[PDB]
Amino acid sequence: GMASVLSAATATDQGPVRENNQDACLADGILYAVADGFGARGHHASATALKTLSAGFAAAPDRDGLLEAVQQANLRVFELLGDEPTVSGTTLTAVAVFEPGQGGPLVVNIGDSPLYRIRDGHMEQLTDDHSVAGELVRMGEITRHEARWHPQRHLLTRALGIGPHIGPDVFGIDCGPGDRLLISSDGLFAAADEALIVDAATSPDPQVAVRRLVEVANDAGGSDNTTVVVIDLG
Ligand SMILES: [Mg+2]
Ligand SMILES: [Mg+2]
Ligand SMILES: [Mg+2]
Ligand SMILES: [Mg+2]
Ligand SMILES: [Mg+2]
Ligand SMILES: [Mn+2]
Repeated sequence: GMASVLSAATATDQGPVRENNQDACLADGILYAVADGFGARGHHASATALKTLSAGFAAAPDRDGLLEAVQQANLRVFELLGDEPTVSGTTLTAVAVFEPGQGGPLVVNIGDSPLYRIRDGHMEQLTDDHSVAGELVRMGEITRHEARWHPQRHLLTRALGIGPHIGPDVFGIDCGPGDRLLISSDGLFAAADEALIVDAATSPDPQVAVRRLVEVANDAGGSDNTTVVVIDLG
């Protein structure tokens, strides 16, 4: 029979507008993550977060170890960037594809880099966004689609590396053999037609999928960095 992860792929794209690629991604064993940095030192924030995350998970690869690794990533970024004259930080969305004996697949997320499940041709967002617009979705006041065009969607309500304390969301991922998971920065949904995003995201070869996802975002104007991690489950 089949492994729980069949294959995975990643892509990151600065796009034609931004002066830096302040996104970062990670694909290492059963650990997958995206971090979208912001601010003058946002690239430092996201890269440092993932380096720390990776090391902490490797030292303790279970649910509690993952959550401690996220705390350590927060602390390390805040120690390095907290004395700057303006605020820089990062989002973080991490997936660990644990076996059932370790509680099954888990997502830990802070900010607005979503996790999606792709099943039977449908793409749905599993995480809530910690942004002004995302909170209105969490309040049942606007839809995810409306949140996409909300004029305050760019304003985060939770972020890593901006203070000594963080409260990420933590939850199991309802998924199984045949599903595809996608972690993305918000650049993917900045502008493009949702149908074309789903077309790209359902490409059979995950290496093709990640390339096509970046291209869809770019073709639509590439106003932000776009980073995607695709994981095919067995
Ligand atoms: Mg960014
Ligand atoms: Mg639909
Ligand atoms: Mg956003
Ligand atoms: Mg953003
Ligand atoms: Mg955006
Ligand atoms: Mn972004």
